Amino acid sequence: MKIIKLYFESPVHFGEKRLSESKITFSADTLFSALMIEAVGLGKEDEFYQLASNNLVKFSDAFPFIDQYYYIPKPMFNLKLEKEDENPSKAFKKLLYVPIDSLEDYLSGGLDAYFERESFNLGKLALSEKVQQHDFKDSEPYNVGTFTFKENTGLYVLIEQTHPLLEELLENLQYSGIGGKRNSGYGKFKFEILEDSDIEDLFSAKGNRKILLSGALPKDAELEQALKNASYLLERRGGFVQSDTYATNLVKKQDLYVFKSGSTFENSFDGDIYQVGKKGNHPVYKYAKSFFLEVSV
RNA sequence: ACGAGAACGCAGCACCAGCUGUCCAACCUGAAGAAGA
Repeated sequence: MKIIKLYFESPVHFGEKRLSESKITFSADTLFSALMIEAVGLGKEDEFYQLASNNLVKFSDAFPFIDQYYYIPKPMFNLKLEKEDENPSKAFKKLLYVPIDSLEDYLSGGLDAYFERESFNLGKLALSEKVQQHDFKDSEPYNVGTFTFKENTGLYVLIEQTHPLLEELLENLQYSGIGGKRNSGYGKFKFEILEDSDIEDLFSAKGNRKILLSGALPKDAELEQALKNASYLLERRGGFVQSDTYATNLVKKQDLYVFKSGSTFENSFDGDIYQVGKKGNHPVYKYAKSFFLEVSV
């Protein structure tokens, strides 16, 4: 709809649980936390939170794009029911991201499992080796897991019905970085809003299968109906609260288990902005709203 | 309210020690300060 294309000119560190590892993408709660921190910095966190909770701004999580090829995580479809020939989900196991336009080819088979993998070539991971220099003690080494994007490669976020506030926070987020060691030399990108009409065709279409495009958690009143002919994967979201005015000490937020952003559902749900920090001075939010791409299955 | 915050891959270390740019080889060979009539 309004694809936020991210062009990174520095290696990124998106940690899953450890500083020594990096993942190639970042989630929607990570982007929401970054934008909320920017809004706190410029003093309208409440306006941004109301925009996000009232669905004025709702965004997927970051996906790879490689030379105007927008990719989507391989959806967890209840297919492979073709029980005669081929290799459904056999060679479709090392394939992590499928092109968003080639999704109909993947649905009915014919997508080349091998060719879709060497075609998918975005940068490469690295380990940065560092120390804390101590003038008289022994210097303690530590290392940071990083990912470097390629020349015509980056990440993109699906935003529908963009907002002036979202564009203003995205401009400020350029000069603060995104990811782990952004105050060191790791969070650095340029962004475009780049309205697209090919992608709008996919998201204006209806279907019997809803591909979840962001880490989402249905509310308790709808989790039961969401779990009906669903093919999902449950992911833990947590970590330490990143703020200056919370608890006067480093404290981990509550662990939130959400549906991973490749899950497919037949019943649509709209998640929630969950408060995973309640004992501190300010609320801590975990964006778990549902972004859906509908297909025919 | 970004599995995140803070953290120099940093400190000491001579590209250095020994070793003739040396050995062999005639500036040499031949030539009337001399003759008209």
